[PDB]
Amino acid sequence: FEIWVEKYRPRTLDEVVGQDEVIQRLKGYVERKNIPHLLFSGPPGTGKTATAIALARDLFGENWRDNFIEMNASDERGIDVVRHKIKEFARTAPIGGAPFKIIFLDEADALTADAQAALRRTMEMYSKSCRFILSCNYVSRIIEPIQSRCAVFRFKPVPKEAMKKRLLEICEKEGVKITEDGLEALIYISGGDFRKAINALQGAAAIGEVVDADTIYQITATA
Ligand SMILES: Nc1ncnc2c1ncn2[C@@H]1O[C@H](COP(=O)(O)OP(=O)(O)NP(=O)(O)O)[C@@H](O)[C@H]1O
Ligand SMILES: [Mg+2]
Repeated sequence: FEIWVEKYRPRTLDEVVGQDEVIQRLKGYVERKNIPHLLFSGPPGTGKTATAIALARDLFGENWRDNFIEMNASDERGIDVVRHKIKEFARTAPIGGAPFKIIFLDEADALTADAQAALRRTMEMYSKSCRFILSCNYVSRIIEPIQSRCAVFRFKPVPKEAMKKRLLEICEKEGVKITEDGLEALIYISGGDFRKAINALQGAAAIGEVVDADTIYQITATA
């Protein structure tokens, strides 16, 4: 049991695909060994979480998990639960001499404007010791006080070519034999989503044979 979604997750910023503008800017922050609070904006599955993790790794080295946490801001128990979690993580010093800790907050734009103000307090309460990376689908859905407190990064849909080239790399690494039409079927099914595509590729490969379009629809009927 191995999940290729994780085995083939970007380990460094250069390994994120289809977001070159954002990556160049982000790499300059690692060069300077510091980030401001960050707002990542774009369609689901474009790699916002992946680039946050790749940034943490570049910033902190192999012990990055010690100083990085992920949580969903739209927790069904309300903003005060999320805010409590943030307090707990924040109140110990960074581990291993890292300059700060990173909190990735997913789906921050599903917060009401009230919750967002609440969350903006907590964010300010910890600005020296922690850095926040907020994820959202639309900038316009994040309150102005948060927008101006952050460097903004707009993620774009990843092009078919970029997905194709990456899936091929993964096939090469795992010794998967896939036909041309199999690869086209896999891209079709992806819907632009790398997680869906890689999951399907792993299931198709587990069969043990040449992967074609029929194997793709078979995997996908059993989703
Ligand atoms: N832009 C990208 N470049 C390379 N791999 C990606 C990209 N986006 C997603 N992936 C892969 O898809 C899987 C999950 O991506 P990840 O960004 O962690 O979550 P996500 O929910 O798909 N993205 P997002 O909705 O933007 O937070 C991992 O295998 C990544 O390797
Ligand atoms: Mg997502």
